[PDB]
Amino acid sequence: TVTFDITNISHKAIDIILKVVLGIAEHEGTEVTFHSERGQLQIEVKNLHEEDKRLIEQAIEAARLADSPDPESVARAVELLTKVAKASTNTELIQFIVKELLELARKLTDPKDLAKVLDSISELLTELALKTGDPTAALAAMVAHIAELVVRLALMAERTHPGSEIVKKAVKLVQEVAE
Amino acid sequence: TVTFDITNISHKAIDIILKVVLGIAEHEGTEVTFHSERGQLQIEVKNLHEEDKRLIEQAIEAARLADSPDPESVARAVELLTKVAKASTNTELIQFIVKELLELARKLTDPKDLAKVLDSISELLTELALKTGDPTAALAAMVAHIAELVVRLALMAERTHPGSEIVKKAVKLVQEVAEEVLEAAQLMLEKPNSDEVAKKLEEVAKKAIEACIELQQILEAWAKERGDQDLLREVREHKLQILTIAVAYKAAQMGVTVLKHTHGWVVFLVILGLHKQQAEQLLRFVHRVAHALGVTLSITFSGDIVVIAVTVGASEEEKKEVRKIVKEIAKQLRHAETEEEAKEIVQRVIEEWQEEG
Repeated sequence: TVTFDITNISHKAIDIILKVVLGIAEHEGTEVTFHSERGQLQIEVKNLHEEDKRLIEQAIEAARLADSPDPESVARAVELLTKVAKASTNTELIQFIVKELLELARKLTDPKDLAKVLDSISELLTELALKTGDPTAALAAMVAHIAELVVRLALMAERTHPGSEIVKKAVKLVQEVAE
Repeated sequence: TVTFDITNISHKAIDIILKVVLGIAEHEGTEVTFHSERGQLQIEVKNLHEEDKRLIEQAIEAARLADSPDPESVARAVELLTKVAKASTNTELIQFIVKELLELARKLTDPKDLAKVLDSISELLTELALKTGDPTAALAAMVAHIAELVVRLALMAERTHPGSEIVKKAVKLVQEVAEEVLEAAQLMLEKPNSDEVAKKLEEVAKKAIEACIELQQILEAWAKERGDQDLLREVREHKLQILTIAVAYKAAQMGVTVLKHTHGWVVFLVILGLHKQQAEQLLRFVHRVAHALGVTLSITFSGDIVVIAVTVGASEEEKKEVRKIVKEIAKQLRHAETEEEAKEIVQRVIEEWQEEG
């Protein structure tokens, strides 16, 4: 029987975890159980797939990495949380992870952070676009390409700038484009 | 024949009197006839039952009450007007009675007697729902009962202080709930079974639940200085009841079938007929309430069924032994075909609880 011993989990993280595990439970939830004590959390599942077990493990870590003020923790969150979106089959769960990522992206700071942020967004737009089929799909593919050059440019800016202030106008424009 | 007056009663009260007197005739037509002049009134009818008279006579008492500002008189008046609203099928006088109910509450309020006002509202909600088939409006009696329990908390607060801003917080929060549900009653009578009512019934409840969390935590913050184990038991047993009533209410709004049992140390909550969106709501809501209350929760999901159990104030050994039995309970329901079988299985877990607990 699979189980996930958990520590220091937050409200958003419970929300995510409980959402994604119920997201698994409507596919193969033959029997599942979850618990809360000290307001913290526990779970058991009857032997789902290793990649789903890792999806839960990842979602736990990524969700808590989003509560930290540290730009590297935010970066790890912004990538790993997009990997949660990469694993989803439910469009509402994509919206849910998207708005979490949108709030988290609104925290972005400086070029090294920004590159991975917009890169993560660009993957997510791609993963939305490539299967959409409905009339916005063709637009969305090119939109993902349109985000891509901005990443390449933010990276070249990051590589080149000696820390002079002029980068601030650029990252603000990129932040607006990103959000 | 019966003849009536209220000796020079103020003209405003006659607005009630005239409506209720006209309210007697509606089914019978040409054989029923009545008269008035100058605040004196008469009905020429032999066939009418005593209770048909008691609509007018209790309204006469309700008019006598209405001409004085007093919480006891308000409680009686709302009660008597509720007896009128229970006893008679004309909705128009109920609509006006809800306006008077609002007027009385907005002209005066003190918490102790709001219990009967909220009880009266609860019966009105129950009656209106029973007269319209709306399950939310019937279930809203649970929230009205939380509010009545919260008035028991406001009365219980006299154990703590000779009146204080805690009671001020309490009456304001209860007052909001009163005006909100009273407007929900007004809305239901103008737009019965509408989406606007349904969304008002989604909207209101949270403040009651939160206020009950807040006021129980304030009584707990007094109880920890008293140190009396029977009062700490009152904290445990009210806490779990408030959890129970709230989660019963919220779940039942979704149209699922829910079953509730309680044993002072533990609660068993069983749900049948679920859909994914309801599960994702319910399990999250249960956590959102439980975390605010500071209570232990355990849940299982499988198929059309969700099974739930709780523990307030638990020892590390107590929660563990509970976890054994409630995991047994978490197995017991799994194969149930219908809610009568869920009854039979849950009776077998209650009899198993009579073997050990």
